[PDB]
Amino acid sequence: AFESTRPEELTGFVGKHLIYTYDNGWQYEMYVKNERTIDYRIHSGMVGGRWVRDQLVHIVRLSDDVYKISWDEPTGTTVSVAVNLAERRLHGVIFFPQWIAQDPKKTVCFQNDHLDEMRAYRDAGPTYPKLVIDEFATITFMEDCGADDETVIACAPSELPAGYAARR
Amino acid sequence: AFESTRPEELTGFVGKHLIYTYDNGWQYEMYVKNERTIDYRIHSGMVGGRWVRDQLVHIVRLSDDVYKISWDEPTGTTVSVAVNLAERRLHGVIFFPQWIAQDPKKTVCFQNDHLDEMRAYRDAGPTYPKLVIDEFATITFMEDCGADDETVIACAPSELPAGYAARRN
Repeated sequence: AFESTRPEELTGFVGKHLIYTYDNGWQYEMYVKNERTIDYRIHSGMVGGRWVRDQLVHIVRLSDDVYKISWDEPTGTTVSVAVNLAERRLHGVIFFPQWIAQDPKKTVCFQNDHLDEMRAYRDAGPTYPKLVIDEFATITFMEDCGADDETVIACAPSELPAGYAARR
Repeated sequence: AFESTRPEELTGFVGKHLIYTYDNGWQYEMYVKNERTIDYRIHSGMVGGRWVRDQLVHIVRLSDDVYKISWDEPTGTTVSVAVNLAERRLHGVIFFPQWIAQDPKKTVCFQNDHLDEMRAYRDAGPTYPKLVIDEFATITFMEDCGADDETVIACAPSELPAGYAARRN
């Protein structure tokens, strides 16, 4: 299932830590913690406040500058993000189950402490139709944190020093 | 909902007609019929024989050479493909509902005439866990057909001329 994960091709991407704003104004943050894991933190928008550690992902190199990260969430949401490092442009597609569209705050938590809850909501549904969000984003801040730094994304967006998400 | 669709960014991509084989051996064919539509045709693998016309998609430029196409299916499957035109490689992530993993032939049809059926199977489930296929592919044949050519994908894969899907460039 992770056959396509090729660490040797990902050395320019693993370790990246990006803050970005989608064209709809939602502000997101992702840390590429290793070849198969991300942490992420949502700052604003429909699910602002939600954050997630140790999400297993599929990370591939598309070109020298472009990388893709795709994953399935315990809520039922599926995601594929691409990043163009050179252009500092991200694109995401997010397929939300209908239950999230109807009541998105249900997912606004530190997910890792609410896994059973998320699975229950997922299982109760409804699932369909999906709310599909497909948007470009500007990468406003990007840094290289190296792999397996557990401090990059370790608290809620409300617990960060002033101006954190507004940098660059 | 199609705000990300930017025709000026897609002029090198619209009209492309690709035949490709995933690293697991499954052979797929896609036609980028316009800025928001594909037709596709599966030749082999878990759902070989399936074909689809007029699938609404989100097509975006990632670079000069790399484009992305993403979409939701009436089966519950969600898809995102990226094509690297220069390297003649494709990458797909496909998130199949569990019901498809268990009985994939249920989806082998001209889907456009079986929308209610696909949605029924989708609604009955199971949905979870998803069977996630994340795989590279080699693009074996690529040509420019221009937009809105209704003849490119207009029959089942069984009805094509003998070596059609094996042609290369």
